[PDB]
Amino acid sequence: VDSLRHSRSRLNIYKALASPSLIALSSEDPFLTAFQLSWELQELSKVENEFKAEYEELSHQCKHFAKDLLDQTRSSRELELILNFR
Amino acid sequence: VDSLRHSRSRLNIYKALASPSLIALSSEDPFLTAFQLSWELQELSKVENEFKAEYEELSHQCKHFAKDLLDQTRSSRELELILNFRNELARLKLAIKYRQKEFVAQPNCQQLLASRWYDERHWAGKLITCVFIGLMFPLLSLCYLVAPKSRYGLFIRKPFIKFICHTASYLTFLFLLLLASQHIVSNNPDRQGPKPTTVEWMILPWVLGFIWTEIKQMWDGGFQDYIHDWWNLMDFVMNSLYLATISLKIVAYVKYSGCKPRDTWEMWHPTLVAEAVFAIANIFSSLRLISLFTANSHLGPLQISLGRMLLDILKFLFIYCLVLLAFANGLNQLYFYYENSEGMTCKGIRCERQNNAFSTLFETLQSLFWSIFGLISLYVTNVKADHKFTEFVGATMFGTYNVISLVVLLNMLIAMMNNSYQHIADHADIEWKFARTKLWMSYFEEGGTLPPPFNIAENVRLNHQYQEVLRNLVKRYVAAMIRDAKTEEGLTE
Amino acid sequence: YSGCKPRDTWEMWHPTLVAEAVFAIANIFSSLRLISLFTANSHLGPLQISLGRMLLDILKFLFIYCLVLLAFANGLNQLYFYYENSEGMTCKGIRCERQNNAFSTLFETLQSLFWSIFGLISLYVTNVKADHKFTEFVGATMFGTYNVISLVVLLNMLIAMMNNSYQHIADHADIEWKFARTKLWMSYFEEGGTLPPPFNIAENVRLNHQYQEVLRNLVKRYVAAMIRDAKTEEGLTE
Ligand SMILES: CCCCCC(=O)OC[C@H](COP(=O)(O)O)OC(=O)CCCCC
Ligand SMILES: CCCCCC(=O)OC[C@H](COP(=O)(O)O)OC(=O)CCCCC
Ligand SMILES: O=C1CN(c2cn[nH]c(=O)c2Cl)CCN1CC1CCC(F)(F)CC1
Ligand SMILES: O=C1CN(c2cn[nH]c(=O)c2Cl)CCN1CC1CCC(F)(F)CC1
Ligand SMILES: [Ca+2]
Repeated sequence: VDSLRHSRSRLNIYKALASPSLIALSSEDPFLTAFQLSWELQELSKVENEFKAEYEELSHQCKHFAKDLLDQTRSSRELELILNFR
Repeated sequence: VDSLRHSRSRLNIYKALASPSLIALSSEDPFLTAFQLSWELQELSKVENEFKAEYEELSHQCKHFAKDLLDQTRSSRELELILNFRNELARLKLAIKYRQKEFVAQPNCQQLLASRWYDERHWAGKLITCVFIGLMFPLLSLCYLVAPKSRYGLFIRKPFIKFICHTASYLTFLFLLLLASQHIVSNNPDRQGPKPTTVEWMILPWVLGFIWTEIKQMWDGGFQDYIHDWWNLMDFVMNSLYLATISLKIVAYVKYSGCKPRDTWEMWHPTLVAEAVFAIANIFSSLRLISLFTANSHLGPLQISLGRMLLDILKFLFIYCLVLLAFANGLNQLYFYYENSEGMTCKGIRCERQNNAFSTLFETLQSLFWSIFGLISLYVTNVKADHKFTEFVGATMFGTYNVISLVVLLNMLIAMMNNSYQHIADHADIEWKFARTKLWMSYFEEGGTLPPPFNIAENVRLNHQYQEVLRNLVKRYVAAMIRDAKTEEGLTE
Repeated sequence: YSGCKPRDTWEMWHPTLVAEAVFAIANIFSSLRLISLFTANSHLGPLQISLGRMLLDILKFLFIYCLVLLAFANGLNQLYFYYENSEGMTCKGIRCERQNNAFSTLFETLQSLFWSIFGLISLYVTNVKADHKFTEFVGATMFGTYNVISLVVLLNMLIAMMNNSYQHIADHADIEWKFARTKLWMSYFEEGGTLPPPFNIAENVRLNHQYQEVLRNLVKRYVAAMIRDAKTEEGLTE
């Protein structure tokens, strides 16, 4: 009954979820909740084809957040534990 | 009495008028007073050709102001009221008329257009559903034209279906055209102007329908706003050929009729020119498929970008033609004394054994043109006698022409288009969307509603609410950009 | 079938012939898969990938060119098909020592138009036994127009397209090459293949316990070190 409002609300919510601060505060596994959001946004940027640029950019920032979160390690065994966990 | 002062005063006044703040304060309809100023400045930048850059920039800022003023809406019905105010979407048609590009490539407006277009998946489903309609369009069009009721009559009336039907009709046209040249339906060549064949009958309705559609369109336009689109020019020149073919074929029908061999016909026999003209018409008719691909999403932008690089090539073929003329005029002088033609079976370059190429001016032009693609063998520049000096100077000129026109001039064409592609590609989608929107709006009315084969107070209250909408938009804009974005600029001394 | 019959006197579609042809095409594809081996090198990898990326920038183009080719072939067939000569010639077509009868059939016309790109079609094709020296000119005109369009105006635009796209792609070259190489490596780390094709025929509560500590340390370091420390490095404003 309201296309514009619904679309904009969806975009606002998704931009709210994909912010490094909020992820770091309230989340269990940062790495997963980053991957999931990246994939969901990337695929969703196809069914909606007017706000494509925003969704692509959001996926990209999720990618870079995940990388930088990985980077902050200072121990080999730390890294191996992170990469092995299932 | 004072050119400098007058020109500068004009420029100052026009820059004063085209400022978002002043427009927002003292104006009745922001949207109009933006369009009008944009058009006036754009056209005025042509008669005055010293301050061109300023006028172009001013037109651009007017365009962007109009777009941003549109953007500040937060209600679907708000948007529809804005676009409808003046039988439907009149203001958007006005924007299309005023070449206002950025205003139309707005995501909200695009969603509105898409929703009114599809009117209710994946590529396999879309493929099967798409191909399905073509295998049944004729009876569907029949159902509309005989029983315009809500059983099948509305189904065609939906735009997307109308577009599918017209595409299917055009594909049928090309199929019949391509089938025209089959020896199964080409009973015999040796006949002066025989009666039209079966395929020659089935073509005629499509020609008539296309002619009528172009007549309607030119009646609407009248050589104004109609000729500008190069596709319409192509349609005109492409229709004229078919008309001439019909007339001349009738002439041949009534003058000559016999079973005389094809070989022993004199030049300018009407049937021959009829066939040639028909073939050229076939080429132009088939070549108009490219215009169908603006409706795709992967090819559209690319097609437009190829479209833009033609003033970057036509301004070049001219120089090349000039060089070609100079060199042909040269090489004719050296040779024309050696016109051999001593009982040869053929003559010219268009023969198995090339001979006598550099004899006439026309022949020399032909040789020079074909030399580009390396289809001219070298032993042309040779004479029956042994004057082994002119044979060398001729070869020297020929080589110089080849160097100039294939290593020094063409590479510069490449290095020109290459640089222009970055100037253009930056503005690709903003323009592709405008083209696609024009294509769509061509269908939204009850005007054509038929494939060419089967072609033969009231507003005081509106003003009352519209003004409130305008007040809200201008308030939001003034508060949200010209104030809020000012407090984001870098410091200074 | 089994006999000692001469190779020359075999009818078309003899099974051995199509067998040889299919085997040869299979040989081409089999040999062509070496390029995929070079992602494991360091000097060629990135280059191979970058060539890999420019295929949606060419396939979206061969389509347009094919459309133009179809239009022009459909044109040139109309003009000529009345002159199908075939009066006892030893061969026929363009694939012969003396080219003849090129613009007769639709398929033949398509062949001629395709080969014309590389300049392997001699000019005297557009000529007929009779002396109708008007159609012989219009045919040459169409042929020349096709050559101009498809070799001076359309191909250069392919060049100027890929050229611009290379800078869009090359910026992201190693970040992608490394991913491809890593996938190639991970294809081998398991005890799955372990043989060349010729010779082919509580437990986790403690882990969660330590993993959570690692996560806490990482997130603490990140929050302190970037979203705080890098905020105090931005330029001034009004
Ligand atoms: C690149 C020069 C090589 C010299 C070869 C040579 O001596 O032959 C003369 C050539 C032509 O070759 P011939 O006529 O066969 O002698 O003249 C040029 O094309 C000059 C190009 C002029 C370009 C501006
Ligand atoms: C560059 C024009 C030189 C003129 C040469 C000439 O008169 O010959 C006609 C040429 C073809 O040469 P002939 O058929 O041999 O006459 O027509 C074109 O190719 C036009 C290209 C059309 C390009 C859009
Ligand atoms: O463009 C013309 C011009 N016409 C003429 C007129 N005279 N001669 C012609 O060869 C042609 Cl094509 C009528 C047919 N279309 C195609 C339209 C419907 C199908 C499409 F959406 F793909 C592109 C627009
Ligand atoms: O890629 C194929 C697919 N195969 C088939 C299957 N069927 N037909 C074929 O021609 C081929 Cl090559 C099996 C062989 N490899 C090569 C692999 C090992 C060697 C390499 F690391 F270089 C690249 C990967
Ligand atoms: Ca038209």
